[PDB]
Amino acid sequence: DYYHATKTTIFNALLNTIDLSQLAQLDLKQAGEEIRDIVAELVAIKNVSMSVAEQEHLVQDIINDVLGYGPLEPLLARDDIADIMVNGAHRVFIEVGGKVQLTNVRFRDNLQLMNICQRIVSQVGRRVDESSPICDARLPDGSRVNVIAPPLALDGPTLTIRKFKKDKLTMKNLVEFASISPEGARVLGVIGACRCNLVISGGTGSGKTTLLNTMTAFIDPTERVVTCEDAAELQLQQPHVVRLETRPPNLEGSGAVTMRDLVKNCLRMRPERIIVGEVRGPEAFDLLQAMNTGHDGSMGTLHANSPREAISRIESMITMGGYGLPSKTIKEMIVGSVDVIIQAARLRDGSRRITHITEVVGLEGDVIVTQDLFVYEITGEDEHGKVVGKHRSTGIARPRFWDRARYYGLERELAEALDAAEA
Amino acid sequence: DYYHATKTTIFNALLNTIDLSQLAQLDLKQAGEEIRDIVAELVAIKNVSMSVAEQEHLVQDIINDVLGYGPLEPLLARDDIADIMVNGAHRVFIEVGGKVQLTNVRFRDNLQLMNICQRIVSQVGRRVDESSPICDARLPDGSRVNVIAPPLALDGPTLTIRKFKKDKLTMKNLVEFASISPEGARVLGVIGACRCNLVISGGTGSGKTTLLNTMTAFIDPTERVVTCEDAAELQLQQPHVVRLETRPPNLEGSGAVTMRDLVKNCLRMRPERIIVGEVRGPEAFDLLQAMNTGHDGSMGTLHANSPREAISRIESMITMGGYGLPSKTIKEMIVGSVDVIIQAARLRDGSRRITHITEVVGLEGDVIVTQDLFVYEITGEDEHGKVVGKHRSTGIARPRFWDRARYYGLERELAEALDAAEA
Amino acid sequence: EAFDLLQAMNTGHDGSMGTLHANSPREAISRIESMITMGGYGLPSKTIKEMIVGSVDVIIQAARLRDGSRRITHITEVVGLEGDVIVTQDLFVYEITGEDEHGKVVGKHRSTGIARPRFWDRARYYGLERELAEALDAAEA
Repeated sequence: DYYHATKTTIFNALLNTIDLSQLAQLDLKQAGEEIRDIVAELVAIKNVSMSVAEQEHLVQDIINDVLGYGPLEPLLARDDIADIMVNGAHRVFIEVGGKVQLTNVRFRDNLQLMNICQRIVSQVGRRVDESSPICDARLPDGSRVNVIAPPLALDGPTLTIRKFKKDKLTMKNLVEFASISPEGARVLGVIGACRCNLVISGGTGSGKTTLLNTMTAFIDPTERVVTCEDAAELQLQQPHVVRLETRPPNLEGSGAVTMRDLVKNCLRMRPERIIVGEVRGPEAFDLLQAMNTGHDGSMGTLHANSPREAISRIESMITMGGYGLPSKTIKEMIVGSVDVIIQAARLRDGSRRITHITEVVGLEGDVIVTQDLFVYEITGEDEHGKVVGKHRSTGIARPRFWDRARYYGLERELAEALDAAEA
Repeated sequence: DYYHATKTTIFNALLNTIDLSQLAQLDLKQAGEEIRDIVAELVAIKNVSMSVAEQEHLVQDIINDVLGYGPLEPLLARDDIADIMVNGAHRVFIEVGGKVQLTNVRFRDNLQLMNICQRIVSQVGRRVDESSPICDARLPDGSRVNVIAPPLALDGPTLTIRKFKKDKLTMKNLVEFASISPEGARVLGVIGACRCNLVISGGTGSGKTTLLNTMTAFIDPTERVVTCEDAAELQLQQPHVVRLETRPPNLEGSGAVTMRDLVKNCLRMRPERIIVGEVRGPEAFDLLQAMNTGHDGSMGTLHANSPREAISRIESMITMGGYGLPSKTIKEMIVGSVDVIIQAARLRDGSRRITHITEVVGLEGDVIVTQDLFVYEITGEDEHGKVVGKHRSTGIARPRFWDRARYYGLERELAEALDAAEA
Repeated sequence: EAFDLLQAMNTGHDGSMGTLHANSPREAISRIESMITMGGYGLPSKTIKEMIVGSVDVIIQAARLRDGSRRITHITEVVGLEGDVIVTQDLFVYEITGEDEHGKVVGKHRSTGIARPRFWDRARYYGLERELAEALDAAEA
């Protein structure tokens, strides 16, 4: 009841005594203590229906106005809310238990919201205003903030926040959700630990990224990484990561940095796992060379259905590269670099499965000989509209990289998994 | 633990006495005197546990605050620090002889790191900002620096400085290091002493310049040599040498001396060999003229992965020159000029080898013909983790440049080396 | 922007929409391919068709009659990619019978009589399947 008018009076009185114009003076603690005392004194000096509880509340609200986020502080705190969505200064929604709901926490007006947004984003050296009404940011708490201003958004400043995620889609989620076998899971774990290159290919909707992220989660932390993504989608877990991104054409048809330049520049910064987001232009070439010159453990993605189609696509990309190499040298390079070409595909039942786990055995004539470590053999389709199969093995005694797995000190696990898969 | 707090206090005292807002006053020497004087006065009046050495360190820290590099200096001053990696404002890693770790040295604000990067690239007339967000450079002291800007790097600026090191390899030592087999060593000695227009290609981190120095160590003394470099790296061991270097554009971007102009002028100094430090632009054109109009022995290095890409890149550069030459003319010119291409590269396991020793044979329509004498054919990898190969020989009975070998009477030794290698 | 929109049709935002300028659903799909190629991402010409076959699930065509009136004409779907061409299974259509004594065009809204449309499986989730079956049956009668 008496919160609004009393808070307005406190704001006016404190501004008269010690306003924000004293910035750089009455440091955060100093201003907090002084404002608390001034509000306590004004509650009696001026008629204030705010009792002791309302007195502490007014002190807290003054702290918020001068310093804090105000109405978002509660929701930003609560642990049952993962995502917060503010549509104009009036309506705020929250994702509780995997579903959106409305809770009335209004802002004083649009100016307040458009100031809170800047105070939020600038915490990591950004700023959003009427000369750049878009903003996105990532924070130390694993969160991600996205802000749009009133020049575009009609309703009013629109904010979206996704707070900490901790249970990233680790392998066990893939396993138990009927998309990969256990022994295959251990084989993948070893393929990732042994810094053996890999390339991921999946039909439309196969979800290349999710898989690539699950794989990156394997790298040993001591290995410096450089992820040259197209849009900031990968969410790595290591301490040593280094992000990047491209830039599209400007209004004058210039000022663009295509991913080729980024992949070229990543060579300098002494990396040890040049991860990529997607391979469409000639960048393939550069990436492959990076795989060969002593960066054992890179990754990547591309669009193709069956692994052999993936190899053909890579060769087509390089040919589009405009370098004119013979059709044999390119194949030799691919056979020398790539070590596993995982697969991912979406089946008619709407699920998502890892159909193949293919290697690159070698070069023979004009055919790059490959062998498979696992495959997805369907058995039938159920009444509920599903497609069900099984992950079949091939009892292979030794892959091409067995020596490497012997080196990095995880030799047994590979054979244990491959042999026990027959169980 | 008094270092940080005392330093903050002394910085505040200096700012109150002489603040950075007084720019254009208290200049280089005036500052070097007044800052030290105020520091001594504060240390005398203001009890600081810092000693005379610590007092000098604090004085230098304030000097850095004024016009310095930021906290990089205490790192750079060391010798065990072989690499400095920034990755944003909040982290600085280092490698110390085989191991790598994090350090408890940090920056204050992305403004500090960004300004330090802009300054250190202004040392060699380079500027990195929101218009050209990428900058690679080599500082005069010898070490290499790379920097990426906020628009791409999502974590603010990212900067890497690689410690300088010296190789000075020799052809008699390369054989022990297993780079080139002794038969190859004799063949290359003949190829270098016989004034053969060659081009030493190389891939990322391959280490061309060492090879180029090792090769030029074969030149006969009296020959008047002329280089054209950008960093003053080489170390020629001949009495009659003339050295050179380009002068990048001034702060206003005017009066620049591009390697092209250096070459076009070296054409008039009566040189016998025009060595070049590297090939980046249309200067190749001029160099090719030097390769053709009676300056036999000109060398040079360009960044290419395999010879049949190096040729295409040379053609692309010449076309980019904007001369309007039809492509076929460019191919004719290259076929006429170049004589040998030595493609060196770094294999996966980190070693350095010489993979190709090729000779341009001629032109047949729209395809250039090459007759690789050697190829470092990969055989396998040992159990200890290092690859294994062998320098196979195609064993051409008489290479193209045989005539030259005759004119200098060295042909017999080349024939012996071929016979040994042919088997 | 069509490409980006297709991403939304793909990465679990099922329910996107859009509007574009065309006359014949095949012409509409050709226009979409042209738009995606405009971006210059370098995609081949078959992957674009794969993307458009895996993304879209209805292509409604509405038109203006020659006479000066508007009618809804096609409720075509997308069935798949057979080789290098896209296929359709137009559910409903509107056929121009002729003219009246005044001159206005006349016609009938007809259902080709397909039994289980492609999106039927999806409609199974939301318990609409019975309603769709009933409507198609009444049309077929």
